[PDB]
Order: sequence, then C-alpha cells, then structure tokens
Amino acid sequence: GAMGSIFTLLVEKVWNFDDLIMAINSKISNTHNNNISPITKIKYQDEDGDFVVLGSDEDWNVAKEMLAENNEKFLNIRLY
Repeated sequence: GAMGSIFTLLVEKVWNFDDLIMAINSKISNTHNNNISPITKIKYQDEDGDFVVLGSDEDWNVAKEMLAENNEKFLNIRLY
C-alpha cells in the first residue's frame, strides 16, 4: 500500500479490539476467491491531527472514550 488509504467506519461503545478487527478484516479481506491476506496491526487518527499506533483493547477503550468525549463515533485507519 504505497498509495495510502483510510477506513472511517462506525463503531459502538461495546466493540472490542476483536470486533474492531472484524470490521476492518471484512473491508480488507472478506471475499473468498483464491488467496487472502488479513491484518491486525493498524493505525488510527488520534485527537492530535495525526495517526498513531494502537496497541489493542487498551488503546481501543481509550480511543473510544476520546471519540465520545464530544460526539464522534467514526474511527479512521491507515495502511502503512
């Protein structure tokens, strides 16, 4: 991915890092044709105008509280 793409979806206040990876995995590799290549480690647009490195359920529960800290529910993603 030398072009650079984003993934802004709608997450809930219950979605775990697992459920999160499912959404992405469904938008990155959900079709069964021949061979697929899923992912796990991804980046997200933090509240500082710059993508950061998300750990797991930890940075997920934190990043979540940051979204609802105002009125945001969508989460951005990167493909490094």
